[PDB]
Amino acid sequence: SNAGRALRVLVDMDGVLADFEGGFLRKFRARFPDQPFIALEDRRGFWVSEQYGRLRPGLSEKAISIWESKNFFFELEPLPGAVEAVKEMASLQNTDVFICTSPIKMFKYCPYEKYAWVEKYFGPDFLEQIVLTRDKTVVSADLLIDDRPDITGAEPTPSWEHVLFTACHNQHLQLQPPRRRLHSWADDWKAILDSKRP
Amino acid sequence: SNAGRALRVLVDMDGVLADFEGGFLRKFRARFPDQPFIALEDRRGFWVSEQYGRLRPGLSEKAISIWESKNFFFELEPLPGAVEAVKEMASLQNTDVFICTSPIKMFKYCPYEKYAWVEKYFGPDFLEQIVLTRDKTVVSADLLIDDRPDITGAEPTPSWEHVLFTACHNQHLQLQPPRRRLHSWADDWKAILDSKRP
Ligand SMILES: O=c1[nH]c(=O)n([C@H]2C[C@H]3O[C@](c4ccccc4)(P(=O)(O)O)OC[C@H]3O2)cc1CSCP(=O)(O)O
Ligand SMILES: O=c1[nH]c(=O)n([C@H]2C[C@H]3O[C@](c4ccccc4)(P(=O)(O)O)OC[C@H]3O2)cc1CSCP(=O)(O)O
Ligand SMILES: [Mg+2]
Ligand SMILES: [Mg+2]
Repeated sequence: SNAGRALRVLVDMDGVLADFEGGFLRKFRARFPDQPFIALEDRRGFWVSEQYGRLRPGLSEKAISIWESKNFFFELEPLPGAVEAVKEMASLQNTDVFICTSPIKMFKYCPYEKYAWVEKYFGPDFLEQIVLTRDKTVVSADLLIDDRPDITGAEPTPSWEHVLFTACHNQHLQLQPPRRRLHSWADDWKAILDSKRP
Repeated sequence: SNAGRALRVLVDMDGVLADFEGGFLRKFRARFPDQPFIALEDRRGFWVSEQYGRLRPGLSEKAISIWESKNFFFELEPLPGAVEAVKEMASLQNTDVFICTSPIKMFKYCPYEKYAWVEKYFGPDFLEQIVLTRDKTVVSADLLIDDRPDITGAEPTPSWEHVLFTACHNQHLQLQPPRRRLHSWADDWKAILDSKRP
């Protein structure tokens, strides 16, 4: 809830609120049943298409066709606990929450579907909290909760502390102290927020 | 062009790059030919529907229906000089340009059409520069060029200097020193940028 200055938290959409990896695998197997695939536990590296490309020639292009398809983003399921956690977080005194998400380059469906997904799970009033950007470094905040290990852009010294949200692709990564993780929404996100408050 | 830290400039879309006011009036007159309208020179106040609502009962709702319609955003014409200026600006050494735009609440068409409009006038590579947000105060930069007089949000002390881009609705407004204007894209935008450089 708005403040003074409230603590400001940026929450990533794909891989944090919306299950991109699981949605991808389900749709990939359904469309391409005779192709090999990567079980979620075996995912390595941020870029799904790069791992698929090494598995068999042509699979990178087939992987791409999944996320470029209509309804891919809209039909993603929420991660367990994500809706409940972010609704609670937004309701806290002196706490402003933004959903900070990078859309894919193919813009026909993705931006629209991300607004529609937020309306669906968080309601109309949460639409005011959406920031779409390919550069999260130019968005100022106290915290950024995001599954991508390397978050870079035009601002060499972002104001936020990046808290790494665990995903299968990043789960084995050793981080440089004092970088830290949110292991899932069942993990103690309120302690992380409280650590940044005056 | 990217840097160190480049000077960072946020450029508004509606009323700065895209002619929202002219597009609105043209489509309003075409759809509602028997209703009274507001000539552009006579526009007062940021909110078009508020002025229309005072003109005749029911006109606020008719005005709204124009911007909620398919192709409203996509078919906006660029302001004179806007495309040329922003292409030149983005090409300058040590200068990063973002298009920082607030979409309307009705999300069916507007976000998509804004990406499509940028692709059309600036090309595919400029899509990486789009930031969609209802709160521009949480976007950090040196400058924000925007026709709205009152730009507020979660951050009480934005990093940018807001340069007021002239529109008929704001042209008579006296600003509190040291606030300043860009009167049109024919005006000396490079001098304003240079004033913020080290
Ligand atoms: O975790 C991911 N895993 C993944 O495999 N992809 C695919 C889709 C498509 O996205 C991009 C992408 C790159 C940067 C930002 C967003 C998407 P594309 O738009 O095609 O360039 O990258 C190649 C592809 O890779 C994309 C993501 C990023 S989701 C956005 P955020 O959570 O970082 O906000
Ligand atoms: O200059 C304007 N003149 C104008 O009459 N309108 C209408 C459309 C619709 O937009 C909103 C609007 C409010 C804030 C931000 C963006 C749009 P709505 O989405 O319906 O709440 O406000 C009421 C309506 O008023 C909207 C604008 C803002 S364009 C966005 P930016 O240039 O500030 O980024
Ligand atoms: Mg992510
Ligand atoms: Mg504007």
